[PDB]
Amino acid sequence: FQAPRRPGIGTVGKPIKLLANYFEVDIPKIDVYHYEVDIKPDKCPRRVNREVVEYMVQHFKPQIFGDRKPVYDGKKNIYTVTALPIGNERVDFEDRIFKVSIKWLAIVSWRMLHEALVSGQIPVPLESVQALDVAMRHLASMRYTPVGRSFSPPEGYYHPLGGGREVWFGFHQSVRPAMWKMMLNIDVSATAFYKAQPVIEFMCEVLDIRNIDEQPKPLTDSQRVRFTKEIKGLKVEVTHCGQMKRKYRVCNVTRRPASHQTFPCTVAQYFKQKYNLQLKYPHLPCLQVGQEQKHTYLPLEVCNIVAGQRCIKKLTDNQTSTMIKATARSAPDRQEEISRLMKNASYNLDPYIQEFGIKVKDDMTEVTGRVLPAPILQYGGRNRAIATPNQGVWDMRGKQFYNGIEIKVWAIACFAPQKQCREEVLKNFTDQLRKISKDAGMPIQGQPCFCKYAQGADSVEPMFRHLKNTYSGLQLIIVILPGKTPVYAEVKRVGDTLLGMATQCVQVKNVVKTSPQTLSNLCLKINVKLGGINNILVPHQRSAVFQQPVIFLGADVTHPPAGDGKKPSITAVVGSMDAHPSRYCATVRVQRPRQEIIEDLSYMVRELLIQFYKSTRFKPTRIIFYRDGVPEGQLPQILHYELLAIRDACIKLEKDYQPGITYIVVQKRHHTRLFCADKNERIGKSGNIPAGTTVDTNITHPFEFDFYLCSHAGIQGTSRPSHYYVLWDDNRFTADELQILTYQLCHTYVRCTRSVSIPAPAYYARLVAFRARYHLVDKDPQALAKAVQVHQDTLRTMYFA
RNA sequence: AAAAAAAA
Repeated sequence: FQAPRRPGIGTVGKPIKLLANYFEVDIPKIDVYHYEVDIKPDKCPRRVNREVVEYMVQHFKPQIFGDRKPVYDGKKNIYTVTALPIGNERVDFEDRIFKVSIKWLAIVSWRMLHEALVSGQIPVPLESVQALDVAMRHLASMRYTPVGRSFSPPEGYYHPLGGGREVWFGFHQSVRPAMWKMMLNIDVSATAFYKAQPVIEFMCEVLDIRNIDEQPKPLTDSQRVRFTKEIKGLKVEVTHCGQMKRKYRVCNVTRRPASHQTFPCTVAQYFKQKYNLQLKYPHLPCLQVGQEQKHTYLPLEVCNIVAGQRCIKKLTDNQTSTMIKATARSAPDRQEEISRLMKNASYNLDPYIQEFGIKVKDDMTEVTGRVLPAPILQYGGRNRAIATPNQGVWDMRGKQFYNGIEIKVWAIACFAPQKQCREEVLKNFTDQLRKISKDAGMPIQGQPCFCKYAQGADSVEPMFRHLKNTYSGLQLIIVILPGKTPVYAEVKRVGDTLLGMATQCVQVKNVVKTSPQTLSNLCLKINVKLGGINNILVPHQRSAVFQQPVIFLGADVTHPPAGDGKKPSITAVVGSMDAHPSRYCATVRVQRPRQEIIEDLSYMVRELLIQFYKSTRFKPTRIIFYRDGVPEGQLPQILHYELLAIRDACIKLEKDYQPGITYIVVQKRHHTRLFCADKNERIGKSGNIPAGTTVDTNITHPFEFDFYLCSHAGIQGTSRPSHYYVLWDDNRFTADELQILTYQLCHTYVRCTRSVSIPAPAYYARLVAFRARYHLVDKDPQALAKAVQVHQDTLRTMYFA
């Protein structure tokens, strides 16, 4: 129903000196008057609203405004430093004619805000916070071009991104609060837009078919679907009508040529009879806009693209790679650019801020974090062979697994053409796999019992059925995939839903180019696919909460992309099954699209508790939850619903059963970066902060429990720390204890020998959600649950890893 | 789809 308060400040670690991109802001403790402005029609854009409001202010001055400069957010609200003498009642004033109206609702004040920030007891007034945020943005909004919360200047785009896409630089601004002061958040950001060239070469570029004169066919008849799905949803800028601005979204496009295009006389004939103009390319198709009764047509040769449109659809791998390469940069360059932008902004010579009386600083804020110690890991075999991570990475050479799994029966399915793998590469592959496995842990034995070529994506089920029927005690199958065929999806579906056998996939390139690191990683995957154990945390160095049985949970919600068909959203929950947290299970299921609530939480938690009891013979006393992917400003309703669902699930299983519950939400999509103050303590070529640095003061909320943590070693660009925010606490933990527990849980990932960003439950929930998304891809609410349900023989293993 | 990080 509420949130806890901070039980002190942690005092374990080694001090560090950092810098954060927060600039202080001062307030004058006055009273500001709140007004409401509404203009019809309601479909007018924000730029036009601002223009008409400014015109009314400037040229209807003596009637209303006397020597006063208001601030307008953009949609409905305006503010003024002094009371407007128009009156307290709803007084309305007055294409080329617009109508406005005035109100007086909710006069706000700032002394209460200052008192709340100086003494952490009462919550911060969102009305005052929004007033300051609106007053701190007016000149930038008026001058620059606003794209969401970005302020990209109109000078300099460059960096073509491939097919009809570009990258625009800018910055992002916010007035997030802090302790004793308000602070301004500045950060460099980049986005993607559409280049504004004529549509003929736009299509030529997107199809890479510039040499089309050699093949003047009316249509390709193979990529027309993708061309239509690309062009659809964009606004045109035809200028043949005299800057008429036919801003009609192109819903439908025909494919017949202008020669065969008939409507009550073709486009060429109508254009001739109207303007006496000849069309150079008649064999091209035509664009259709408006209603069918209107039948307004547009030939492709006299059309353009409007500048200033965002992209929502998916991208391509090479486009993503080149975007990352273009916008990578590094920490010193980022710091220099941030400082240059802040010094160039010159917020102290602005008429509006001068009128209100706000003052802003010039230098970055100083913070003092600390570095937590790293744990140690226990291996098995002939000798213990403990491992000590160094700079977030350790190695496995010379050590054996904790619990090996001998392999006796296995098969191999080839696929791919015989040219790239015929007889020689496979022998070396098998021999090196056997040697590496014998060196490390599981001793693969014998010769493969099956090795055949099965080209064709429709010949998977009969082959797997024959293998299962013929070879008793099958234990593993190896698959080789040529490219990006749907064979991967078909194999996953067949081996998880229908039959229930373990499978492993690998590329041809890594088979014709062997490598010890690749082979070791593949063995790491295979060992836990079969049901073994890789390593466990050393029991001596561990938290004090493990003295009694506990269970760790996690959750995630995945939403459909763009605005395509109403495919269902997917939610998932995972939980541990061992005293040392090394094994997990998943209970994915679907729900109504576009909703940020898990509805079946009670059933999921009841099932997980039943499985935990069946596997451990005990009953959990504490529960730890790690929710991921919560939009800001929608937390209290989510907390209420889930906290009630968890308690109901606990109640229904057994009467008078009530364990403790801890609720934690993680956030990785924000705009806070921490840089290193000294030049003698930069780790790596990119000069990032070391791994395991936490900050808890001077940039965090006054009377709530939260912190920052960076638990991975950056390798490219600049790092991005994660923000944790507890909501409900019932086990009365402590700050250092909880931070150490999270840091230790970051080390349990099983697919690599490196520490990672967010905990293993969060990764596992995301992975099972993505696997379910692959499961749903086939080529009806009743059949969706059956499609997502996985086989009983594989419900118990870690098939997602 | 050997694996982590970096941009939306």
